[PDB]
Amino acid sequence: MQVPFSRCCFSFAEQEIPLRAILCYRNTSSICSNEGLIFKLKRGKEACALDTVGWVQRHRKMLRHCPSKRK
Amino acid sequence: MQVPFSRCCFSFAEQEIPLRAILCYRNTSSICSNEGLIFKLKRGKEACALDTVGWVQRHRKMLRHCPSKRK
Repeated sequence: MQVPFSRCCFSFAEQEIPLRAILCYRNTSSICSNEGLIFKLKRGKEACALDTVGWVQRHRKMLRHCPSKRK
Repeated sequence: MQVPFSRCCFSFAEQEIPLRAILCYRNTSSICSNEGLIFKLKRGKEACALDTVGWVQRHRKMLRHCPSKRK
């Protein structure tokens, strides 16, 4: 019965986000990939970041993938 | 510091979803609107549905907007 929505990043973070501010990262859905990465921030906040930009790549290596559930 | 990801529906529910199966709805992000509606189902499941289709409109009227948080 599920037709999940896609997670897309059409606008990206200009300023560097401190690594300590991020919990984990999610990839954008493949249909709208656009080289974006989602960083999950504290208290449920979020930031799209473009994965071709230097700092985003280095931050990605120092984080784990955001967990999901099935309940 | 936030650059939220967009919620987009590029694929939609063909078959009618029972109203009792849905918790609430959310709108797709305006940048990728495409006349889609998101229905939140049980155990965190989800369904994109096209708002020009009859049943989706009638289901929408009998539901409330999905709540969000800020913590």
